[PDB]
Amino acid sequence: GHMPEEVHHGEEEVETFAFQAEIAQLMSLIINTFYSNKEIFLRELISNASDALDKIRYESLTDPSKLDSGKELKIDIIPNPQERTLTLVDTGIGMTKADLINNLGTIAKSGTKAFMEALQAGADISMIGQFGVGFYSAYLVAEKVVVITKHNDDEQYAWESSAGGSFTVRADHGEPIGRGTKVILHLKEDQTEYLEERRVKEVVKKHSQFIGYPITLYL
Ligand SMILES: CC(C)c1cc(C(=O)N2Cc3ccccc3C2)c(O)c(CO)c1O
Repeated sequence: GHMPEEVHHGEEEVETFAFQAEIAQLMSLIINTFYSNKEIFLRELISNASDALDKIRYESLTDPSKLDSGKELKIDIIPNPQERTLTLVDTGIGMTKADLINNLGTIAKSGTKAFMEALQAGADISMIGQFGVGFYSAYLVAEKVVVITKHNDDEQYAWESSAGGSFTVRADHGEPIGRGTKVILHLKEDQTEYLEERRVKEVVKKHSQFIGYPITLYL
């Protein structure tokens, strides 16, 4: 019948960080400018998943136990019309917390910087992947992006950013993906075409027709 009052927790559960300025500049650039072919975002995500799937499979031959979390190497695409989300799940190698904060918030600095310099000298947005930072093209279509990831050597973590100059990371006790990465795009009001059946088939067939892993569409 008492009333305790927990004045201190084990660890801070929600950490907030600022992107390196160059990453923020590119993100502000992406989320605001016009691009005629915004469908390429899905190509960049599928491209990242192929790489994550490749990396766990390379390690799969030297150590067969690294598929403890799942033996199927696949990509799943789930539009959710009533939540305005599109999610891509892969069972690739995933990311540790250290990698997640570092890769998305910090060491992307060089690629984003070189890419912006490239843009002013006449490159276009579709070259973003040749600068290793294709992930940020998600903001062509999303007002908010969430990344859930699970690496064999770490726990599951959730990353989030609405492109306001900062991102958050927290331990995700939500649904366990056993290994890999889940990207959740909260789409802008005008990009709801990517919640429809035909259009998503159209984009995968147009851009990722030669991926060496199965892509499954869930409606
Ligand atoms: C958020 C964005 C950067 C991203 C990361 C991963 C991901 O964990 N990896 C892991 C890994 C290991 C070696 C090369 C490439 C990669 C990608 C991923 O699988 C996807 C799939 O969409 C993503 O979008």
